[PDB]
This record gives sequence, structure tokens and C-alpha cells, in this order.
Amino acid sequence: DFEPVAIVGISGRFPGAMDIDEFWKNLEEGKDSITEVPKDRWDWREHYGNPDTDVNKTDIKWGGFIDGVAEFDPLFFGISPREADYVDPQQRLLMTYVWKALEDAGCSPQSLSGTGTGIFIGTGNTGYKDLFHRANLPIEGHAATGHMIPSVGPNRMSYFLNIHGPSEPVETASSSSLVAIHRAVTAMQNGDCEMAIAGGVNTILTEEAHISYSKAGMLSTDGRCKTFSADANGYVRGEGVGMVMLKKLEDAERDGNHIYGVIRGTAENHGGRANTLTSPNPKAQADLLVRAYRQADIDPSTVTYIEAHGTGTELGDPIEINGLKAAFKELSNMRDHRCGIGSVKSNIGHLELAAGISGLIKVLLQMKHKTLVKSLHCETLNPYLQLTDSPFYIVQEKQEWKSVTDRDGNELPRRAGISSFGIGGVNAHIVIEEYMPQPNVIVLSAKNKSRLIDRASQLLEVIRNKKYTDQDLHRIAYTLQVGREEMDERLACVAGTMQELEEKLQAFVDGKEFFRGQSHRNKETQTIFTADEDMALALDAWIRKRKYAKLADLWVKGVSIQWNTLYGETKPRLISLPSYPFAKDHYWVPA
Amino acid sequence: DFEPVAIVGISGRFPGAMDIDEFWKNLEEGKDSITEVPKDRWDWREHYGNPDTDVNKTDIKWGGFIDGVAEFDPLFFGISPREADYVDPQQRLLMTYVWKALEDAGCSPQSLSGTGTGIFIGTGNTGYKDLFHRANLPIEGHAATGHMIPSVGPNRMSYFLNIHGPSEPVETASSSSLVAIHRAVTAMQNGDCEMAIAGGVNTILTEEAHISYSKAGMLSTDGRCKTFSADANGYVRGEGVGMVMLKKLEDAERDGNHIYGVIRGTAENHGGRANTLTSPNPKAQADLLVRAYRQADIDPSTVTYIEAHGTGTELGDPIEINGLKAAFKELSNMDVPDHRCGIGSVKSNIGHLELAAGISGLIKVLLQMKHKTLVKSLHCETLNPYLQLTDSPFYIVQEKQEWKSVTDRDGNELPRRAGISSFGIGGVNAHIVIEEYMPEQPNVIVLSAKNKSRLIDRASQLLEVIRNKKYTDQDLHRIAYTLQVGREEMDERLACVAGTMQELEEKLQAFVDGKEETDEFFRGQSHRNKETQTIFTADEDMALALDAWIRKRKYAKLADLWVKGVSIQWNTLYGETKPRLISLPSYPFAKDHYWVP
Repeated sequence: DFEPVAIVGISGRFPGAMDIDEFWKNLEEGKDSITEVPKDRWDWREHYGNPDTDVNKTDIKWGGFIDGVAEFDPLFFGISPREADYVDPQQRLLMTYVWKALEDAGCSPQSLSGTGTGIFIGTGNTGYKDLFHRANLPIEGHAATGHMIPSVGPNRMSYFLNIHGPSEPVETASSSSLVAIHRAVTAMQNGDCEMAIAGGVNTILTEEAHISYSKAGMLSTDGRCKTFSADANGYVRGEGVGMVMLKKLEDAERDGNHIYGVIRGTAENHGGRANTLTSPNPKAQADLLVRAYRQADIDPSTVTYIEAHGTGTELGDPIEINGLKAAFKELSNMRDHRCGIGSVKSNIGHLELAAGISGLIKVLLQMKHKTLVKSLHCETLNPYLQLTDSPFYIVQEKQEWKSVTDRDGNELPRRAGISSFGIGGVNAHIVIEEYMPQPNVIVLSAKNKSRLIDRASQLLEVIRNKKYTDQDLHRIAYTLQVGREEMDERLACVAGTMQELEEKLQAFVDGKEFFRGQSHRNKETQTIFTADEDMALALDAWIRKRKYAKLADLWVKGVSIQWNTLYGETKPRLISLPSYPFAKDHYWVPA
Repeated sequence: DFEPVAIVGISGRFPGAMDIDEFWKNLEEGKDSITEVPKDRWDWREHYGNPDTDVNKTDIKWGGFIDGVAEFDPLFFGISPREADYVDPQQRLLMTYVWKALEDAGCSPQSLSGTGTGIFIGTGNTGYKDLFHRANLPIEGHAATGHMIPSVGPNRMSYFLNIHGPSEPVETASSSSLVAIHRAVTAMQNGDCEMAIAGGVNTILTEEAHISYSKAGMLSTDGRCKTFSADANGYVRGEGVGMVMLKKLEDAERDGNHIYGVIRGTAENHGGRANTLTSPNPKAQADLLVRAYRQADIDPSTVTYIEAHGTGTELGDPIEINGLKAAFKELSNMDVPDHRCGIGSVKSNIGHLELAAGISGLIKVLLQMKHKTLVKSLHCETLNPYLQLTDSPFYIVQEKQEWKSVTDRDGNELPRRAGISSFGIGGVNAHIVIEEYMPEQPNVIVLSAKNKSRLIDRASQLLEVIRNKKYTDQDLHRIAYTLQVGREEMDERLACVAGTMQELEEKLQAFVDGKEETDEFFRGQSHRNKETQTIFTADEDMALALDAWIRKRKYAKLADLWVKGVSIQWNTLYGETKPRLISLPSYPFAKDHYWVP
């Protein structure tokens, strides 16, 4: 009765990682990305002291910060540069990475127009309005939708994409982004929407949260999330953004989507009465997991990895493990298992509002490369874990993520779980299952010449590091033809090999074969082909006779081509390609 | 596959309305509760000017404000008075009225403990943290859960009630509280929870929003939501809190709940691309309504009232009407000829409660069903020429009138059916379909509270509600049973035996008046009579002795035992059919003032 949900597109930026590619690169190398507070945020020395004694002071000087938090391309999203200064980075990073996730999925925006597609994002206030305050800036009308109402974030994207599904901010503290997944998946089951975009955005803009959380005894004086370790003394704060596009497995299998993984079950609850308000409850975390896997209807012995919430607290880490053991014990009862446990927070810190979506993306990447990456700082384990009799073990060293085998001698899809818990007591768990499955015209378009060149370089430098072969050519061509918005500045070339394409892209970037045009400058050429049955026949013949160079020459001028007719009944499967290279223009608090 | 949901308990506080009872009194009188901005908030003269030209100035000086925004009983909820200063009034008002809603329903916290009951509240930052910075108060650890993270509001109450359902803040601007109803009802279908508490809380703590919203052109320079009027020029900001307890109708009828109304269908969408980001979409409002009434599976001609979003904007109101007309037309293209449906807006009475707007609309309708009356919509003596309702089933309720019943094809009256709309400036829309619910001997009346002061308050509340004849002798057992099994058993206890409301009134007054004790009522403290309690529970023979006294109706004796904290199984006092739970005055929390240190 539960319809499985396919993850057909992902995007994200993390500490020490510009994109998903570098994010995986850092996870494979077991890299630590936590640094000291950059001085463009605030000077830590100016607020340094002892939090237990010194007023308005903190000994926390670390954090996981991203790059280009102030960067935005407002004209792309129909916003003026003047109004862009009032727009919260939470909303700017939202729109930017929702779009990237759409392009990664190969979903043309024009296809989304009018659809009942939902948006659910982990977001909230992070201090942008507080920066306006400090600079003694005049209260303007733009502030209302700019940085006073967090729900405008997803709502603004819904307005931009012309989608009619539920459009909501999700704020359950550190569970927010994973609750968004649950909320989104739930919405697709009762028909509140057909497709969904879920994720989280977390930025660290002032020192206030650092000071308060420090005095609350939440943060590590070492500045590291030493999860599962015996040195666990708190967590380190992190920034980031992550998006996923969700489609029903039926539809994704039917529409030619590429799939990162399948969600077999979701679960959300509250810890009820615990020892304190901010104390995790292992009975509740146990019941949570049980509900998730019963919904998924999978046997626990097949679950081979768990992305823990794992913040690196002396008390919480053992509590989370107890919940896992009790859950899997009870699950076996109502019917040699070995299951790994890790935490990406050891790499990039606690992303809080974007914590859950970070763990999910890490898991998806772990499925892609069939590898269980190292969990950091846990060289010596917490003695209170008690993992010997249990199926569980901490991934202290990077290893292959082997598959297990049915009693019918058949291979099994890898299965993982992701947990995300909030200090308020809101818990969330997700169950992910691994998914088991002559020339063409290559087209590229952008808003201007510079962005087009950026697009080319992206595709160029992604062929150069050998991501694809010549069997992926038509999967690339098709995805670029039907899975990209047709913008004004256009570039087309004919290619049969990755070599040929690389040569021609290299030629365009360098400044020299290939076709080049602007859709708005050829409105006269556009009349002579638009709305005519005899022209339609002629175009139909060009496609049949494979006059690719001539077709490409028309397309760059803004002439519509039915790219579908180049292919048979079964279209090439959509493929992951570099998403839009937005302008890195600085937009911040005005003077 | 839609299980209807019953509203079994409500609570609230609105501009010029201390409680739900007074809220209805004002609506029935057509009272306007909008005032100028109170001075303990800010000085409107200090910030006056032309918002189009002057820096940080505004000509909007009105608003809908509630009383006791700073009041709280932190010891009741296990919070130190020191911590209470750091707790956002959003969270304080949340816990207070969530509890009041539970007591209204007759749901005891002991029964609720361990249940997967969810909470969904329209809430967010309202500026309490800003007041800290204005006083240059140092950043402390308490600030984190106190007023930095909105979700702690609902989460704290879930912690306090030991409930394990989803505990979320709902924030979609002016549709938050109604989206909360939708999110809650939705959660009760997929088994995320069995019961739910939905609502909203809205406080106006600084002048910042007044200024910014004014310069955004959102607010009326007359300070009135003149909904449906030709003078419509914006809305007036309002404060308030509203709560509802939701149960599946199946359980509500089985468990003996008293029901305010039934939710037959809900819906939530987004307007998508409109003319501007803050422009409503009549096509989207139409599709929303269609989905809702399809889910309810009711004939449009049976719907006789619509609580409009009705902000009193010049452009929004016609768009809302156009959405309605297109929706009922599309619904009639597929029971009652001569379809005639009323339209009204509580915004005309108390203004736009923003976060708490939707719940204020739901409660207005519930009251209208209770008294079978459509109250007057204010400020619309001259209708907006863009409405054009003549060739449609719709009319504006410009005068108070009886909410008349309608009849099916046979000779049978139908339950009253109404809808509530709530839209956000972000584009989030929500709609809810409500249906009217169609349903000597002595006893022990018991009352408990945290202290002797609250116990006297509890008595005064009950005593007075009797004297204003809200009750008859037909109700005495419903009262008794509700106080026996639908209240938390607290330390300071008062019990008396009564067979009539008169006998009860005289006994409560005897306790209230002085002193004045021959003790024809029973008084005691639970904590001072331990052992005696253990004796009667841990021993099999004393337990049977106690069971005997219940079955023999030894009222005065059980009363003596109960005020000493001895556990009485009140169900043994009744047959298999228990009396239906009844609405009674909820806990009289201490009005202790807590604000920034």
C-alpha cells in the first residue's frame, strides 16, 4: 500500500565541497573540512572568553563554512539587483539549488509548469535580518518578503516554477531536512502532490547562535564532531545546502529518469517525556525505526549500513546505538547480519537545518561507488556503545560496501537507513534501497554568452576526467535536448564520439565546426519556420535524412526542433550532467 | 479513503475576548475590537509619519491586541520563573491554550501520556528576541530553547504531555493555522498519529512588522479590515491564540466526546505563478476548493456558509469571490434547488491574526453552528462593485440572521455545512469543510488544582457558569463524570455531593464565600495522606472494600477518601453507558507577569 519513491535528482554545496563531485571526493579521502570562523563572518578573537563565566563570550572558534554564501544570480530568477540585497541567503541558496537538482534530474522547467509539484525545505532564520539591524538600516517594504518570513523561500521558488503542490518550510531543528523528506514522501502518497523537491539550507551569519549554543553546552571545545569516539564532548556547527527531486518509482521507471535510490519507508515521531527537554529518548528512537522498516517491509538482516544522526555527544551517541540495537532486535522477533554505522558530521560538522539531507546524499554517494567511507575521529571507541553481540560495527576504516545474498542465491540491492534527531525531540528515519536497472546533435544554452561558455567548460572538464564513454553519447545528447531549458544564447555541434565532442567544445571555449546563435536575434528566421504544415514536413524530412548540421544551424537561431523524433519507441535514459553555472555575483547587506 | 475528523475541544483568546465565551458574545453583538496600539508595546506617535517618504515611520497606529501576552504559570509546566523570562510568549501562549483545549475536550493528561498524539501549531518569531537586544541583555544558554528556535514551542508541549506524535511548527504566513488543521487531519489518516492538537499563535511585540508591512502596502490606513466593502484598502494586524483537539469521528462517538463539528475534507496548494509574488490566483483558489469538496463528497448546494480569508484588500476580495463562483460552478457540473450561501469574515471583527488567522475563522464557524446563527460581517454596508453576487448562490452576511437548516430531496433536514478559507502572501492556500454534528440521583462533584488559590479560582469559574444558567439538572451527571475522568487529579482538592445544580451552587458558594465551613463539602491535600493511598491500592482486601462503597453509592465517604488522594474508579459508579463529556471552564492559570530581564 506504500508506493516507493525514486530519488531522480540531487544537488548540494558543503564545507570544503563546491559540488556533489567534490563532496564525494572529500568523503573518499576521509577529509576534515572544519576550519576556524572566517573573518568575513566575524572575528572570533573579538568574542573569545569562557562561556561559563564571561558575558557574551565563547571558546568556540570553529565551524564548517561553505563558499559563496553571498552569491546569487537574481536576473535568472526574475529579481532585481536592488531587491536581491534584501533577499535572505537562505532563500537565494534555496532557489539556486532547487534548480540544480532539477537539471541534474534532467527535468525541463517548462515541463514543470502547471504541475502539482510540492516543495519542502528545512529552513528558518539564521541572522540576515539581524545584520540589517546592526548596520542600523532603514526598515523597508522589501524586508517583509525579503528576510522576515522564512516560508517565502520555498514559496518564491513555487511562484517561479509555476507549481501548485504544497510549498512549505520545515523546521524541527536538526531533524528539519529529513522531516522534509518524510513530509514530501507522505504528500506523494495522499495526492497532495505528484512530484516533490525536498532538502535543507543552513547558514551561519552571526556569532549569536555560537555563543548561546556554547553556553547551552551543545558545542565541542575541540571544534570537531568526534562521533562514536571516547573523546565525544559535543558537536561543531556547519553550513550547507542539499536538494533532492522525488518521483514515484513507477513514474521514474516509466519516464526514463536516472535513479540514485529508492525510499522504501519513512518515519517521524517525538520523544515525548525524556530526562530533559533536550535529552534523546532511546525507546522512542527504537519505536521510530521499527515503524520505518515495517512500512518498508524488509528484513533487518539485509540492512547493511546506517547513517547515524551521530553528533558526537558523550551521552547521545550511546543512546542512539541502544535505539538501533533494540529496534533491530524487535524487528527480528516479529518475524549473520553485519551492519555498518557512520556519520558525515565527522567530515563536515553538524549542518543542523541541513543535517539530514547531508546524511542522505552521503548514503546515495556511498551506493553509487559501492563504498563505505571512513567515519572520522573514532580511532578509540566510546566504551558505552557495546557493539560486540550486536550486528553493528563502526566504520573506522574505508571499505568496499559488499552486497548480501538471498537464500535463493540471488544478489540483494544495498539497503541503508538515515537517522536525524532534533533537540526538541523530533525524530526522523529514512530507509533507502539501491536501485537495480552513429552521430547526434549536442546542444547547450544559457542566459548570456559568459554563462554559455561556463556551460561548455563544465561539460568539457567533465569529459576530460573520464566520466563517460561513447555509449553515453546519446544519453547526453537526449538529456541536453529535452532535459534543459532552451535559453537565448545557444551552442550546437554534431558529434559521434566523446573525442569528437571534446574537440569541438575545446574549439568553442578557446575562441575559434560548431554552430553559434541567439534566439532573439533571429525572429525573422523564426517566422519562416513557425506554424506551417509544409515547413513541418521539411523539418520532418531533415530529421529522417539525418541532416544534423542543418538542424543544429536552425536550432541556435531559436527554431523549435522536435528532438524526440530522432529516437525510437524507447528513449535513451536521462543522465546526470553539470547544472547551470549561475553568476557568482555578490549580494549582501546594503549601505 | 477519508476518515472524517471530529473537533472535540476548543480554546482561544482574541482581541477584546478573554475566552471563547466572550468571543461569541462580541461576534453576536457585531463588536469591533480594534484599538490603537497599546503604549506598553510601543508609542505610535514616536513612529508616526508617511511610510512612502519617511525613514522607519508609518501612519498605521491601530491593531488587534490581546490581554496578558506576558502572563504565564511556569511552575505548572515544570519551568523555573528564571527560565520563564527567556521563554517566548509564542511558546507560553501555546502551552497554556493547548492545555485549555484538552480540558475543554475532557481529555485527561494521564490518558494522553504515551499516546502518539501529534501537535501542529501556526507559529514563528514575533520579535521577543529583538526585545532582548534592545535592552542589551547578554546572550545566555537559555536563549537557545527559549526564543531562538520556534519548533521548541510545540516540542516543549509534546515533552510535557509525553506524546509521541509529530510535533511541528506550521509556518506558511497567513494560512499557517489552517494549513496546520490540514497537516493534522492528513497525519491522522496515514497513522502518523491517532489524535492531534492543531492551532495558531500570533503576537505583535515590536513595531518593526507594522512599519515594514505598511511600506509594503499591506495594511489599511483606516485600521479596519473592511472586507467585501468598496472602501477596502488593506488589513489591520491582530493578536491571538486558537486551539482545537481532533479525534477520528469513530472514536469520538464511541468514547463519549462532545463534538463541535466534523471535518469532512481539507486541501492545501500553492498559487504558482501569479501577476506578482503576493498576488492571489483565482484559478488556484478554485482548484483548491474543488479538491476539498470532492473529498468531502457533498453537494455544493448544501453548503450554506463560507468563512472567507477576507483580508479587506481592494484586489484580493473580488479574486476570492471569483475563486468561489468558479469552484461551485465546476462542482455543480458534477440535491437542493435555490442554492443560497452566505459569506463572511471574522477579520471584520478582530482583524487579521496572520499566524492565527485560519484558526480564528474555524472557531467563528464552530460558534455559529453551536448557536445556529450567521453573525454580521462588519464595515460592508456598501459592497465592492467587483463582487457581483446577484446571479450566484452567494450573498454577504451584512446583518445577523438565523443560520437556517436545509432539506434533502426527501422531507429531511440536513446538517449545516460550511467552509473556511485561508491564504498566505507567499501563495500557500488552504480550505476546510466543516459539517454540523447531529447527535433524580446524587453524584460527587470533584475539583483539584495546584494550590489553594487556583482551587478557589476553579470553584469561582464553575460557580459562575452555573449562575448564568448555561446548565440544567439534565447536565449534572455529565458535569460530574467530566470532572471525575476528564481532569488531572491535582494536589489541592475539593469535593461535595449534589443532586441538583442548585444544591451544587449553594455548596460551591459555601466554599467560595469564606471559609464558611461545617464542611458540607470536602477539603484535602493529596501529598499529606500517603500510606492511606498505598493501603487502598496495594492491598487486595481494602481494594474490595473500596469497590463496595462505590457500588453502594456511599457518596460522602468516597468524597472524603478522594480529597485525601485515594484513587477512585469512578466508572464503577455508572452503567455501561457513561454520560457524554461536557465543556467546562478550563484551568485558571496564574496571571504572573514574565518578560525580558
